[PDB]
Amino acid sequence: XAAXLLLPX
Repeated sequence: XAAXLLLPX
């Protein structure tokens, strides 16, 4: 999602 390139995404 809007968490850089780290889960959850």
